[PDB]
Amino acid sequence: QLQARRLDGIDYNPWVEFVKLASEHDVVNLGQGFPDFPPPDFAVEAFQHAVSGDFMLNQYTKTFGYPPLTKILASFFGELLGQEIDPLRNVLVTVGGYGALFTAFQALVDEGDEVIIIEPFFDCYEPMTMMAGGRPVFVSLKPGPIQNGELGSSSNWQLDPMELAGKFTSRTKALVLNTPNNPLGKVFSREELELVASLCQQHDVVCITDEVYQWMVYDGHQHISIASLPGMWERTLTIGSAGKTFSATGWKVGWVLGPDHIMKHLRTVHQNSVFHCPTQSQAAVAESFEREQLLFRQPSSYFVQFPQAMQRCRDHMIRSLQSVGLKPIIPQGSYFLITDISDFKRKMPDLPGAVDEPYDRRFVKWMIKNKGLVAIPVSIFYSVPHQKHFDHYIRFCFVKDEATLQAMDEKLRKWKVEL
Amino acid sequence: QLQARRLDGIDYNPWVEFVKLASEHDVVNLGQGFPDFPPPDFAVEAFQHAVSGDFMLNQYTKTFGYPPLTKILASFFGELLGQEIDPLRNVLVTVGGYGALFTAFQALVDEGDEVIIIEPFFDCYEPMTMMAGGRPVFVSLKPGPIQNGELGSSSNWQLDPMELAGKFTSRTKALVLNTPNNPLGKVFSREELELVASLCQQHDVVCITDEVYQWMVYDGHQHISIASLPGMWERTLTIGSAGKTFSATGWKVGWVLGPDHIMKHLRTVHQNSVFHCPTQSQAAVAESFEREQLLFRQPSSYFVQFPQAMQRCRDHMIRSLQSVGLKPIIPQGSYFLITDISDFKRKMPDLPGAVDEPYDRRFVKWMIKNKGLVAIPVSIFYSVPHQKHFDHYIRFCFVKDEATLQAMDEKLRKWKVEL
Ligand code: NA
Ligand code: NA
Repeated sequence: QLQARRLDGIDYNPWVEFVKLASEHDVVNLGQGFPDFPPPDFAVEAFQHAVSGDFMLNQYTKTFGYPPLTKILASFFGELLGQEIDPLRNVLVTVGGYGALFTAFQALVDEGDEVIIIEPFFDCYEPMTMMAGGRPVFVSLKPGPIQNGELGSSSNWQLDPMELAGKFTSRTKALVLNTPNNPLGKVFSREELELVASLCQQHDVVCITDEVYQWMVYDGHQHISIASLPGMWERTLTIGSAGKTFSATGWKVGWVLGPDHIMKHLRTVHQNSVFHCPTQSQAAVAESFEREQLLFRQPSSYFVQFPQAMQRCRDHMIRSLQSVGLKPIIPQGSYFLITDISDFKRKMPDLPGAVDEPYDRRFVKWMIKNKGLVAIPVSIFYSVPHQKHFDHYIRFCFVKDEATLQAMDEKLRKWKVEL
Repeated sequence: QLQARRLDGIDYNPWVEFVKLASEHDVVNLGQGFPDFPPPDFAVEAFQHAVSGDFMLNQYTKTFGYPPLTKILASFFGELLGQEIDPLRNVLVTVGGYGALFTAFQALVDEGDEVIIIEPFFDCYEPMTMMAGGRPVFVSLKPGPIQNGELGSSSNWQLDPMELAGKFTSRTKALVLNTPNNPLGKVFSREELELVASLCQQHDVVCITDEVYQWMVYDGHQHISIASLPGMWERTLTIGSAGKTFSATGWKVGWVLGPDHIMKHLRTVHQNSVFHCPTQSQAAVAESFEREQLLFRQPSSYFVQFPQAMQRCRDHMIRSLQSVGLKPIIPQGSYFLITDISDFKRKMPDLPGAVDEPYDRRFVKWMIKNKGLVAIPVSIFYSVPHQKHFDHYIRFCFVKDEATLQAMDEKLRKWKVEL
């Protein structure tokens, strides 16, 4: 056998199919989880400055991060977390949030360790756990009671304390928390975070917290970082993404924040994998954060203006999608919302697909080809045994240009005529 | 323990210490393996174009590579290798040559596998083998016996056919070939590559070939790619680095080329680690290769001009270092040359240092503090059992500005005439 056993069961990449199909039809692409408009001017200018400035920025920088970037991350997130952060010992710059996650799993997860993952989960958590020899253990958010004709809210998908507690064992190494959650758009409450924190402390478990959508919060909901809770800094790794912060997903710069006794192991993985991150994008991200720190909580800041603008896009999409009978679940954060397609499953059950194929995957293919709209089937964010049960949601991304939302409405109006 | 056992024995990073000591003294830094002058204008301009062009270049590109980049890599290297290369199946863009190496080890090396490593080796090959559960197996190039009438050549460092053959077993998974070699600067001959090819075919072993210094060849010596030899494409992974190609080490873009039946496993690692490489640097690299393809073999091409310029730098450094009794080994390629310090070990045997600290490490510290010149001790490129024997070489980098070479000569003047 040529390949390593660590690759068992993790070769299938659903994203390649999704991207391929969308490219082959006339569509409004609401499946792409990135903006189709420019990043803010200050961010693009920052990168332009980095590639036209000091010529030595074309050469290697320091292994654990470009010092101006680790300095501003430590200062800014130190303030946000109520934590003294040492840029040398508590910050690691990585190749995006993906690279940060990978670094954490490869540092901490070992053969036989259990890792608690919360469904619906960003799909890589499962195969990253597996490649590190871990055993994924799933806890499932419970969709709230659908009442009195109103739309569901992500806030009401519950993390049951008894279910969660039952998942912790002596083999648990880590719990992966993603808030705001992709795909659901749930913003975890202080009470929910206190529940997770209490169990992590009880069982001596590390919390890997993926906070890439930190700034994308709506309706007055506040992002709370679990590392800011009492006793949690010493057992938490906090992950962010410049791409999701500054609407520049192609920059692929991320970071991990955490205490030295954990971070030293991530540094070991880093120096034995990529060694350096690119210099100039790090300089761009540092300049961008400096801009936002100076304007923090002011009306002209991107972190104030941008979520307000995207909240309007969310509301537009929520209203529009109902015109064809899709039932949105209102998100409190992230780039995304999901819609229940149960009415379609009930009335239109017989879509072509493979024998075991979840309805949502079949429905998305039908929607792309026939209605000209792309979404992502939510079953990809579930463990395989649960996919047959959570097969009736699809994920839309509303972080789109005005023109794209208008184009969406053109497709929806056509669909409504033939309902 | 908290951390995964895959990290055992790979946490010590010599480079962090090297940077530290140099930063504390007034030095000419010939330890840094990167240019201290700008990349060529066309390369810097290409990056400027990528960050000021199509705004959608700020967002994600395709998982396995920015298509214009994979297209030109497949075209350009397909012609050099005498191989039809499909961009989608045979090319993977990675986070530098480092990331490419890491991806290869994680795809192919498993618990118990052996990996043959040729000393002196780029230092990461050993811990990357270890982190993947492999057992490193070392074969040493044997230094040419030198007559002090004329300087040794890296070409005289021999790969003994019997010694190499004896390293192969049923457990050998891969052999790592680095040519041109860092730190020695050896450019492997056709005969040497035919020896490696014969054994890899006989034993059904994969050759991981690190060709980052491909363009840095001197004195009429030709880079030969082992994947071009009969029957080798089907068992070789060929690695390159944009940083080493365009003198832009901080760009951190690299690639692997190989047959689909091996590459599919590298894609599995990639999609479960970083998922995307940054978009804009990939675009810059593609444009830079387009420029060099158009000017292939022409006087104005970087691949013609740059190695000629650096050969002059090499010759300057070879002459200069002899003034103080260092004995250079003339390299045929790479950024580097090594000097034998055996005369210093003879005359000055008792340098301060830790227990069992190899002489070369002690000598470099002495030279930094007293003479203001940085080199890298070559013992870091040897397995621990062999460091006792190979303790009398240090590595210099001659890919430096003319002002830096002038500053080197000032230090050498002081060394000779002062104190
Ligand atoms: Na425990
Ligand atoms: Na064999």
